[PDB]
Amino acid sequence: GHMSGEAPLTATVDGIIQPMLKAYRIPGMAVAVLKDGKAHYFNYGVANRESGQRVSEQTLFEIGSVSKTLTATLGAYAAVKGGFELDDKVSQHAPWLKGSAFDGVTMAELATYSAGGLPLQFPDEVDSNDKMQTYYRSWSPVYPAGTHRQFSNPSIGLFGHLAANSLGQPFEQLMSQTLLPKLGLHHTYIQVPESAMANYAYGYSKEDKPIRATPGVLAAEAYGIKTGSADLLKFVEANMGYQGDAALKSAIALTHTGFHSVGEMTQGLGWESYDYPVTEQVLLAGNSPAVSFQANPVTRFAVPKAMGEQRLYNKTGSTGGFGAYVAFVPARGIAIVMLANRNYPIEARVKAAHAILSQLAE
Ligand SMILES: *C(=O)[C@](NC(=O)Cc1cccs1)(OC)[C@@H]1N=C(C(=O)O)C(=C)CS1
Ligand code: NA
Ligand SMILES: [Zn+2]
Ligand SMILES: [Zn+2]
Ligand SMILES: [Zn+2]
Ligand SMILES: [Zn+2]
Ligand SMILES: [Zn+2]
Ligand SMILES: [Zn+2]
Repeated sequence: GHMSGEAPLTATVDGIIQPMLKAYRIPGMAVAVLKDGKAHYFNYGVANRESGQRVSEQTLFEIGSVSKTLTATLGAYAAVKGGFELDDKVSQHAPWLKGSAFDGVTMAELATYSAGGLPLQFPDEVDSNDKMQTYYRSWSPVYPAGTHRQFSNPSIGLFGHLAANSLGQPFEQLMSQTLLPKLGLHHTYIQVPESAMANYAYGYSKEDKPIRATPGVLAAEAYGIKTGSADLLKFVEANMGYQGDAALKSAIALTHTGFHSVGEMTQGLGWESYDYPVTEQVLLAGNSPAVSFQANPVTRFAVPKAMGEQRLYNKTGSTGGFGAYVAFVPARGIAIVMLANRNYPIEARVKAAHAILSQLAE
């Protein structure tokens, strides 16, 4: 429909989301959108299947790799505050990495998954800090630095860890005591406090059992965040146009810089972006396993470039029991957050988000 208003918007969102929840047996979903910069909220189903607690915009969901947009923002903030420069070698900020392959990898390459084939996940027995250091010290590059994109927890994890260390504070502390309060995200956590536990959904695994994320090496950096639709939309709004702390503004802007592309997707700090308008087929391809999660040679940029407001920025994320998607278009005043307590197919996330974004654009 080519008309706007509360009536067509609700017809579209309910019409897109309700069938999808049935098709994938999603217990609960929180959805929030921006249109002309104004927010609308839709909640469906249950946070906890046993208790029947209903999802609201306060329900906490694991957002998986969407956490990496906050990790990247924290890393950008530390760069703006002078802790490191993006072209710095990684071992300039980790004395224990001098004389390793990380003498030849930049902080930017580590943040953008282009260090040379760091894997999706740490090997299973890299499960302590000591083992982690040995792991990176001994790592042998699969590809030359800057040439290939391979999405990787170890890569963005180390970026966030070292960025925090450059300011002399642990990552979780910097996130919880500085980044989140300055962003005004008061119900967003890496470690959910006992007072907020009643709002934390359970995830429902592929075997249909309750599950939540567990501690792990660089888990905070790679997949640490639990949040609701209202807080996550607030973070989106800070990305649509932020006025305030100059340092935080600069940091957010730095997450909108493009470093290289794979096909029609441009990799920034945290956020991945597209042209806007963008077709459903392109958005699906950019988020498909072949592109998003396997090794690809990149189209290198001569210099990193501010991608600007006429872009669709996005990120997918998942954990064992949860499936999240966020997309926004700063110039157009439109965005979508979709948080669910099932890890359901990214293709379904993208098709639903595209359809809703097309109505928001009217
Ligand atoms: C981000 O969603 C992703 N996963 C996480 O951050 C959380 C985890 C899920 C399993 C172990 S940690 O970043 C690595 C996705 N994780 C996987 C994966 O299952 O290895 C993907 C293939 C998509 S990226
Ligand atoms: Na850390
Ligand atoms: Zn139209
Ligand atoms: Zn409304
Ligand atoms: Zn072990
Ligand atoms: Zn360290
Ligand atoms: Zn607070
Ligand atoms: Zn921007």
